[PDB]
Amino acid sequence: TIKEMPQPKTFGELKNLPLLNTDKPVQALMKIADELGEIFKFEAPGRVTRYLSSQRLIKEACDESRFDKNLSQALKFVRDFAGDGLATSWTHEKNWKKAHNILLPSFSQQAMKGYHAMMVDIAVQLVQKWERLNADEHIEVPEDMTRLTLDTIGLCGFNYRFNSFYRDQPHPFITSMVRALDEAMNKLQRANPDDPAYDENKRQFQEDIKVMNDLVDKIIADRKASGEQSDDLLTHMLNGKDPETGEPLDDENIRYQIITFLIAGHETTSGLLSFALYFLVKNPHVLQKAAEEAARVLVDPVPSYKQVKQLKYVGMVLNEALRLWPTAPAFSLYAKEDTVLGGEYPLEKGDELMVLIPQLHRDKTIWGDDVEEFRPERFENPSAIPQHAFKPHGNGQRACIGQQFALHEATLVLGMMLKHFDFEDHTNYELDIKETLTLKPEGFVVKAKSKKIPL
Ligand code: HEM
Ligand SMILES: CCCCCCCN1CCC[C@H]1C(=O)N[C@@H](Cc1ccccc1)C(=O)O
Ligand SMILES: C=Cc1ccccc1
Repeated sequence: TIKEMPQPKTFGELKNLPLLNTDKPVQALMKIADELGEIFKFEAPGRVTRYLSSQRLIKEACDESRFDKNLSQALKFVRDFAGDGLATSWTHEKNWKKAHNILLPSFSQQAMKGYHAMMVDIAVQLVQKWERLNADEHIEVPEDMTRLTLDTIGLCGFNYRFNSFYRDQPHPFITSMVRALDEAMNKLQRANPDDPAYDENKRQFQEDIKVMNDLVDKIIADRKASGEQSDDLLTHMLNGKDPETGEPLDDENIRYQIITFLIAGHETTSGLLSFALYFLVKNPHVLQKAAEEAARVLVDPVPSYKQVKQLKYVGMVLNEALRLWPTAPAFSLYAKEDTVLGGEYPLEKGDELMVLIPQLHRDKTIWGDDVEEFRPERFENPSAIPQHAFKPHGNGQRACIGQQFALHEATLVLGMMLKHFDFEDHTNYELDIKETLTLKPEGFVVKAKSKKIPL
């Protein structure tokens, strides 16, 4: 029952590459998936991949005995500054399992209890900023969520204060990082990357990489000269030993991990919080239910770890926002051996796949006809959700190591936001999703009305 899969329109020797010549390539691929279905072929000079959109096929792709994590072109470009850190290493590179073993304890339950107080420090700065706005001033939502999540990973992970709420402009790190991600995304469609027309892009790219590395230098220097006894993510990077190889990380890999966690440890969580607030102001009945939980649970001026664990509806709100707009919107796989996908599509060893997460999460055979509605109650019973229907944090041993960190931070912050303020979609904002490999609303603004509850 071998089928021929469809393929979108081609451009001669450039094949499908010009389809990525847009500022919103993930959304363009979603529209292709709408037209072509659960699987389509995508070619560029020297490369072939297959985009999967249905739970029927993705549940097979998630079989770790058949498929391993592949570096997409995007991740290969990110590797120019993230090296063999956790997110851009191959599973078979020594430093992947070594760093995985060393850093997994930094995301245990006991570790999260240790980060909690510093998460509250940054969250309180967010609430105070909003309490201090004048009448009819508004909130720039993705901007302030990025201030929050960057400061949180800096303080919790490295005992470094980016002090983002003391800046009306982004931190230099953010400006360079966004420019590196922009360059990586735009480079995806470049047929002749070594054409001298891109000499300035290459120079600017190196300049943005040096800005990020300079900050890494300061974080490392401050810790090794510090007189304070820290037990955080950087402590494990500098001192943990891998049980398997017995070795600690070396200096080069440590630098790559710091870059990796500063980027991956804040950018997608700021997108999640932005999308969650968007869906809440567009669905006031859901906001009210979440606000009722926040008022009932957060009975102290400062939230505790145990109280955040009881914000169960807030957690469902966050999962439903990750269903509709997963902020790391794709991951890539390669076949470990010859195999047949769905009884219909034969693959050879080494053949690549792309998992298109926002389209997976719109599979009507899984979620029903109301798939575009925001309904957190979908997540009331994980046993009622078929396997591999919901993949916002990737798959298997290569799934997101920071998932618990992100969800604890986002649940804490969204809970405090709903405890302390009413929110108004005063512009009737039309959703506009900016792409930087990752996904985030652009131009989303709201007004907050203080409930005048002291901190
Ligand atoms: C809602 C927020 C987040 C989302 C949606 C998210 C999503 C993902 C996804 C989909 C992957 C797999 C990528 C692939 O297969 O190519 C991943 C990997 C990873 N993420 Fe996240 N992430 C989030 C927050 C974080 C945070 C806060 C950190 C750090 C504290 C983090 C650290 C990592 C690391 C290091 C990896 C690579 C793991 C490995 O392969 O060993 N993420 N994330
Ligand atoms: C870092 C957070 C998530 C990163 C995932 C990046 C996910 N891409 C972000 C933009 C589009 C999307 C994607 O489909 N990319 C492919 C593009 C590609 C396919 C075939 C040939 C050439 C290039 C890739 O990078 O290989
Ligand atoms: C998981 C890897 C990653 C890469 C770039 C931005 C955010 C996350």
